[PDB]
Amino acid sequence: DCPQDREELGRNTWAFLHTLAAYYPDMPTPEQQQDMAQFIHIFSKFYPCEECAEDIRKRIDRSQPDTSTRVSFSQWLCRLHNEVNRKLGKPDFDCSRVDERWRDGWKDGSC
Amino acid sequence: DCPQDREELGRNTWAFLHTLAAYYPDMPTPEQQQDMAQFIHIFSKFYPCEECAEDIRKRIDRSQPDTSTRVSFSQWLCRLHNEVNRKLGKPDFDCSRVDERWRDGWKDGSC
Ligand SMILES: Cc1cc2nc3c(=O)[nH]c(=O)nc-3n(C[C@H](O)[C@H](O)[C@H](O)COP(=O)(O)OP(=O)(O)OC[C@H]3O[C@@H](n4cnc5c(N)ncnc54)[C@H](O)[C@@H]3O)c2cc1C
Ligand SMILES: Cc1cc2nc3c(=O)[nH]c(=O)nc-3n(C[C@H](O)[C@H](O)[C@H](O)COP(=O)(O)OP(=O)(O)OC[C@H]3O[C@@H](n4cnc5c(N)ncnc54)[C@H](O)[C@@H]3O)c2cc1C
Ligand SMILES: [Cl-]
Ligand SMILES: [Cl-]
Ligand SMILES: [Cl-]
Ligand SMILES: [Cl-]
Ligand SMILES: [Cl-]
Ligand SMILES: [Cl-]
Ligand SMILES: [Cl-]
Repeated sequence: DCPQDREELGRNTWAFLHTLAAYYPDMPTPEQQQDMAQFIHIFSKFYPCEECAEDIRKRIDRSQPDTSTRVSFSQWLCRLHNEVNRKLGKPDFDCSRVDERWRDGWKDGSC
Repeated sequence: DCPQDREELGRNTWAFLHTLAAYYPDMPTPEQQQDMAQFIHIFSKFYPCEECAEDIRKRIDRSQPDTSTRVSFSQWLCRLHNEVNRKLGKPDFDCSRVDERWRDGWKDGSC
């Protein structure tokens, strides 16, 4: 029950974000497409990451969040997460398995 | 390595939000204040737990977040979380310990 260090807050935040995207509507209205985009932009301005190698502010303004659909948003967030993985020497996550991981459970039934 | 259940998603999101508030500026600009207000508003529309989001939307529309300062916002978020605690039968968190819990660590160097 101590303050989150970078690693712990990261783990909290990916879990929240990927779950957010997993339950985002398959067919979002324009207003929802715009709320989610805006949400991700505001997130980029406030996420605590002092002296982080990933400049997420700049990253979110260059490769803008694609909030057209659940799968678009899901895949965009997965690519973002993989950019952070690369800088940190963590292996690439296979983005095609994003639903198994965060919504449905691995096909092997272990969830 | 499996999808978040309601309890897991919850633990991660609070950690993320209290930490977000803990690193919010002491004297934020009018634009930061408005951004954070909007962030929370959109959050309440999209939080993946359906029952949970309808619940917090109605609590947030009742008392909008005070994003005036790190203190106001952190405390506001503490009070919001204590409402969910009460509904769920969990103990009250002493909001005077919030800075210690999510920012500075316990005054006794326990962290
Ligand atoms: C926006 C953001 C920026 C960050 N920037 C930095 C930084 O610059 N420097 C730094 O040191 N730390 C940064 N962090 C924290 C860091 O990314 C990790 O969270 C932390 O290092 C813990 O790593 P981990 O090995 O526990 O797994 P995490 O990266 O936290 O991943 C947790 C789980 O998500 C799943 N996962 C992994 N990759 C993907 C993917 N591509 N798509 C979907 N699911 C995936 C895996 O199952 C993994 O176990 C950042 C975190 C966030 C949210
Ligand atoms: C916005 C939101 C709405 C939710 N709505 C529901 C719902 O309607 N129904 C439901 O069943 N679950 C809901 N949840 C999930 C639920 O609140 C808990 O997260 C979950 O039950 C796990 O609780 P926990 O005992 O592990 O501790 P959590 O409540 O998840 O808290 C995690 C840690 O935060 C610290 N903490 C506790 N209270 C405070 C506080 N008030 N201020 C600062 N720090 C604190 C404590 O150290 C605690 O160990 C919601 C979660 C969120 C984020
Ligand atoms: Cl509009
Ligand atoms: Cl809107
Ligand atoms: Cl922005
Ligand atoms: Cl901006
Ligand atoms: Cl910006
Ligand atoms: Cl911008
Ligand atoms: Cl977890």
